Formats: sequence, structure tokens, C-alpha cells
Amino acid sequence: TNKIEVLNWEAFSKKLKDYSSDQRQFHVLKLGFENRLGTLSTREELEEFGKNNNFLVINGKVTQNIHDFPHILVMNKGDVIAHNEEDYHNQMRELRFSGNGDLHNSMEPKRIHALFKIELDSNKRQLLNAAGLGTAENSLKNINGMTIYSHGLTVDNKYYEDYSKYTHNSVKNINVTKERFIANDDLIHKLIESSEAMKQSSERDKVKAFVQYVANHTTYDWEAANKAVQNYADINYYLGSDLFAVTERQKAMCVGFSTTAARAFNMLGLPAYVVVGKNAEGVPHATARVYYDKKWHTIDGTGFITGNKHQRSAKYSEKHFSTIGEDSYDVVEAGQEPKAERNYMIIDSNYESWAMKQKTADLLLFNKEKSLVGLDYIAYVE
Amino acid sequence: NKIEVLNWEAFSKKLKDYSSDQRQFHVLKLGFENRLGTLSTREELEEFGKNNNFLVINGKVTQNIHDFPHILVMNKGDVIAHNEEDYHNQMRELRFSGNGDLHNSMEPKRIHALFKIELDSNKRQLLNAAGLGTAENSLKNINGMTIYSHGLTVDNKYYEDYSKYTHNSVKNINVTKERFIANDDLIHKLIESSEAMKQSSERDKVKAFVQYVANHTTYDWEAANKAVQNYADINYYLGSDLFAVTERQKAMCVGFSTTAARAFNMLGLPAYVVVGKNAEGVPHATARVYYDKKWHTIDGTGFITKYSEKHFSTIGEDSYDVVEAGQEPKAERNYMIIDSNYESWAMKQKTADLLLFNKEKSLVGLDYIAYVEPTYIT
Repeated sequence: TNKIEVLNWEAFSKKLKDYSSDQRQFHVLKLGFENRLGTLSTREELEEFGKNNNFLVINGKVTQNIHDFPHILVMNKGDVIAHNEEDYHNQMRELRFSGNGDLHNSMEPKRIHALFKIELDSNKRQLLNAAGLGTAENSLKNINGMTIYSHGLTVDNKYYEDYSKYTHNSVKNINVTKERFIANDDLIHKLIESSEAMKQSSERDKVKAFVQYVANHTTYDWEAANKAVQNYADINYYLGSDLFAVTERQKAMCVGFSTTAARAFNMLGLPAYVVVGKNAEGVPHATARVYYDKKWHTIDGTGFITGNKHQRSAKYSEKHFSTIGEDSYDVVEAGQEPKAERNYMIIDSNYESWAMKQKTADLLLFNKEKSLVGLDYIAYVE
Repeated sequence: NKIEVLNWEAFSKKLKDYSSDQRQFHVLKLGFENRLGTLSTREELEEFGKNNNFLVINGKVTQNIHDFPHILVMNKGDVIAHNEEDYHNQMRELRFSGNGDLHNSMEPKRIHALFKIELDSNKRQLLNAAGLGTAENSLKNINGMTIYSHGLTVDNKYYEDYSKYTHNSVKNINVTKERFIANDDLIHKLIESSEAMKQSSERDKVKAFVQYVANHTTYDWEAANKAVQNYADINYYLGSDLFAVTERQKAMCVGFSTTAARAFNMLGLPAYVVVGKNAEGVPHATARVYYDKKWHTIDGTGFITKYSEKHFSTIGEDSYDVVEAGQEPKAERNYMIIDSNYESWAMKQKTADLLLFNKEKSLVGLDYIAYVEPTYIT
């Protein structure tokens, strides 16, 4: 009866070149999945599918003619094809748990397939659910002259997919490569360009311009900030706070804003670092400290959060006009305990005295070339 | 001073040579202030050898630190500076975590030395100003000689925070049959402790178990509150899966219901897990459980930040309207979506078969059928 060969991309590609040399695009079906894995796929994209899938040849045929278009059949590398009924029933005798798979590297749900009808019925799936487990759903594909049936082989925690989204989000921003970091520095450079900060005369107006631009093109993450004030554990806090938040994600919280700003200011020859303290409403906050016009300043790049105002005291007036809230924080020295509990930033004066005297490009530590003021400029004078 | 770095094989050779009598070691890992192992065996040392190499200092394989033998290890990948210049070369250009081959692992690497090396506060302030971090300065004084360590690779400064999410996301999936069986054992302990088997009637077994579990498991009100705030949260899954009440000892409705359903099938009380809305109109889950000739809705969700007998009677048992799979609820309040055809099928099964796996952990053996209820008066 019907034969099925399982080949990898190398072997399959050979057969493809023999039986379909003129064919340039292919649809691709993956056994166990509703939608095409690929539509109008090229041989390069086929090869890419070959990393996680093997290819099927059925009765000598490399493709299935479906609505007059060649379809390639693939399946997950750990899947099994039951040869006959006896084999299938051997295979389903005992629940097969995901963690006991031989190949350690791939423990996503495996499937079993057969040219005869196989399924796991709603009763068995209800019992799996009753043990907190899940397993891939029933499905089939009608092809040329036969039908291939599929369903879960391994059982696992029924929340596997939900969890695995957290796996992905938890790793996509760590193990950062030098390439990733340089590309981010490019994103910052582009923010600097778009802000037109370099077109400003004074250093102060450079700051103003960049801060206002970023505030006008980055979403503040109200939800995550909300959950963070009620110290509720949230991966979104980190996604809004790290070096990729305003640049890649375009959605950020205070630490994100302040880190992107500090990086940008150092590029612009304006000695900067990130500080933390508390809101004028007592809630934990973060800002940048930036050196310009002979002084270290507190710059709050997220000055739109608090609906409630608080004036006073006079140093020396509101007439010292700022439209980015320059130096509106009290400062607390690193080490010293905060004597108040609102409207302070914890600064480090030794570091500030040190930083203002360094070559600004050195302050970048790495990728020093992206400095916009060369490699020798020092902000401090006399 | 001489420091030599050995994998577990070679080090085991030398340990056999010089410390055969010692069957337990404490284990210090360079760059870490706590011990890595406490009274570790050679088994556990071998496990340590998967991600760490072993230090041999001036020929010695073991150290007397507080009148007990200690072994020094360090992460594979960590580097040793031999002199000031060598140290400068290693540090000359930022080393990013993701640029190791490695092939494994990609955890922060550290650099070590027998002379003073540190990443001072200035440098860490600049790293911080880049959104970057690296391992802390650290120190071990072994026997008059001092081993200095600090971070070597740099990465996203939230590396540790993200990695807790990585860990929590994978620790409960790729479940092994051994893990599943051990979870069944945890459930058995809950049953024993609940004294449910020592009750006379089915209803009392159900009440005892549900009560005990709801009284000895933390209800995760935060996760629940955020779930009704439709704020995506890994803690929902941690409070909902099969390890929630058993391992985590902290759960929401699906967790309580799933553990209870499993226990009831073990106890010979046909059970499955159903969803719907509680009396407030918010998404809830319960267990449907067969006993006393009827299918019942059992809501065993706890309240501890006491689940009483009154609560069981008025809320825990049969307090929901049932709606058939496929049908619309009367209001969006106080209903559970059941499968009547499934209920009819399951109640006639050998209850061990309802467990699908680890059937020998059935507390009523292999032949128990709940549907056997042959007289009217009971």
C-alpha cells in the first residue's frame, strides 16, 4: 500500500531538482496545522523550513497537486508516523510525557500521524484537562488519493504555549550581542537627528529639544507604571525600563526614558548618568543628571505623569523659566539617607565631579565613534 | 601561587587521591558570596561539574575554611588574569554576553585574579548609563591568599530580573513522567492530611478534602485581581496549573479545581474541570464531581491571604446554575459550562481509567465504579 519517506532538506532538495526543476515557488503544508506553513515559498525558504522539519515523499512524489499548485508536506522533526494500526496502538498505550523525549533540544509538543484514521476523542481530552495536561489537537489533510490524520503524541502542562510566550519575552532582550548594542546606538542617533538637537545653539536647548522629542514620540506605559506602584511583579516593568524600551519598543517608563536620554546626552558631549529617587508625590522615580552650562542638572524626561502641582520654595523664582522642569528636584547624596521622602534624586557628587572632567566619548565606554563631538572633547573648562 | 582549572573528570581523579575519607564537602563558587553546595556528595559535585570547573590551588584539591573541607569552583567560561597587563587586555574592550559561541551557557562570565581587581563605582555608573550591567566585585580569602573577582561580560542590566521569568516560564513545562508521578504523591499527601478517607460518606470525603486544601493553600488574590483587570500575568498560569496548589502552595480557581479533580478521581469520585462565572459575574472555574447518584458542582477555591462547613454547603456545593456546552447562560452570573454526555460516560468508567496514567495511585484500586448504586435507600 502507500509508502511515505521522511527526508531532510539535502536529500529532498535533490529529489525536488529531479522532479520539479522548473518550479520556483511551492505551497507548504505542515502536518497537524490548519494553515499553510508557507505560501509561494522559494527553495531558500524551504531550506529554512528544513531546520525544524523533515520533508515527506509519498509514493515517489515530492509534491501534492492541490488546486493546481504544488504543495510540499513537512512535519516537526520529532513527530512519528505510525506504520500500521498495531504500531499506533503500541505508541498510544501509555501517556508519553514531553520531558522524557530523547532529543533534549526539541520538547515542543510532538505529534503522531497515520494514513488510517486516528484521533484522541473529547472524553480522553477532558481527562487530560482534568490532570492539567494538554496534547496537540486532532487534524487531517486530504491529499492526492489519500488522507493523513494527526494528533498529539506527547502530553504536557496544558499552559505550555502561554508559558513559552514568557520564555520568549524573557530572553529576547538579554544575552545582548555587541551587534545588538551598536544597532540600538544607531536608533538613539536617529532619535538625536529627528529631535534636531544638534541644530540648537546652547547645550540647554539641545537637552530641551531631545527630551521633548522623545516625550512626543514614545508612549508612556501607564499600565505597567500602575502595577509597579502597587509593587506587583511584572515583566513589562523591565520591558519599559531597559535600553530597548524607547528605541525598539517605543513604549517606556521612567528608567527607559532616562537611560535613552543619558546615552543620547553623552553622545552629544553632555556628561550624563541615570539617577533614582522619589516623585514630588512620594512615588519612586528616575531621571537623568546632565552636565551643561557649568552645572549638573536634574532632567525629568517624563514630566507629564503627575496631575497634582506643588510650588515653592523660591530658588529663585518661576522666572528662572524652564519648559522641561530643569532642576526641580532636591538632591540627596549617595550614602546619606534621604531626609525627605518626596521630590529627591539620589545623586553621586564624586562621580559628577569626575564625569564632567572626562573626555565625553570615554563616558560612552564602547562604540565611542558614535560620539557627535569627536573623541577628545571635555565638557569641563578651566 | 599556582591555580589550575580542571573539569570534573580530572578533579575527581585528584579528589580520589587526596580526600577519599571525606564524603561531604562544602562548595564555594568564585564571585558568589553564599556557598554553592552544603555538605555536598561526589554525586552532587559531578552535577556541579556540568556548568563549573574546579580549582586546584597549590596542588590542593580541598580547603579547610571553617574546620570543614571546601571545594572551589567557577563558572565555565570565567577567565583568570595572571598579571596586571593580561588583566588590562581582557578588559580593554567591552565583552558582550551574546558574543560567546558558547555553546553553553550565556550567563554572566566573571574574571578572577590573585591580585586586587575591581570594576569601581565610576565604571559601573557608566555601564548603568548605558542600560548595562556586569557581575559585582567579590572576594574570597582562602588561606592568606586572596581571590578577587568581578564581572567580565556585560549585558542588559536587568539580566537577573528577566532570567527569573525565564526560569518560572520553563520550570513547569516539558513535564517528565517522574515529575507527574511526584505530583500525584503530593496530592496523596494532601488527601492523607485532609483525613478524607476516614470520613463515612462521599459528600464528607469531598468536603474534607476541599476544606483542608482551601485552608492550607494560599489564595493568590493579587493574580486574581489582575486577571479580572485583564492584565496578562505569568502568575495566573503559576496559580492555575497542576503544580499550583501542590508545589507552589499558592493558587487560583483553576489550580484548586484541577488538583481537586485529580484527587477525586484518585479517591474514586469521577471528576473533571469546568469553567464559567461566579456569583459576581467574573470568570471562575470549578470541578464537577460525581457522588450520591448525582453530578455536583464543587467550588474548592480558598480564601486565606478559613473555608468553613457553612461555606461548603451554601457556596462550595451545587451553588451554580449549569449550562450545557453549546448553550447560552441565563445571565452572565453564577454558571458553569458542563458536558452532560461526558458526565454520563465518566460515571460508568472504572475510576482508575479516569486517571489515564499512574493508575496504581488510585486509592480505590482498578475496579471501582461509582455508578454502582443499586438501592434507593443509602
